[PDB]
Amino acid sequence: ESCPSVSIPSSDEHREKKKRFTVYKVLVSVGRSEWFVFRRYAEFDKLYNSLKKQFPAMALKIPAKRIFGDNFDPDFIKQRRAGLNEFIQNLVRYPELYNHPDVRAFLQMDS
Repeated sequence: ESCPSVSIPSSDEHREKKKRFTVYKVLVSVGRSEWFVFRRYAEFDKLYNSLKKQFPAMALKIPAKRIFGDNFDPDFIKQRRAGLNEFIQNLVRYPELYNHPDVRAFLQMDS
C-alpha cells in the first residue's frame, strides 16, 4: 500500500499546429520514485467528467471551464493551477480513486 503524493508547481505554454495552449506540470511521487507528467486543462476536465459519471455523488470541484477573456492571463493561469492542484489532491485521498485505471494513466503511475 503506497499512496501517491502529487502537486502542480508550475505551468508551461506549448504549441501544436502553431496554436498556443497551456500545460500544467504535475509532479508525481510514489515510494521513492518521482516524475513529471504534463496535462492541459481539457485533460483534467475529461478525467473529471469520466469520474463524475461513474461516481455521480462525489463533491469534487474542478475550476471553471468557460472563461470570458484572456485565458492566457497569468493571474488566471496561476489561479487555475491552484484549483487543479486541489482537485487532484482530493482524488489521491481515496484509494478507490487513485487505484482507478483512468487516474493511474492520467498520472502515469503505471509506466
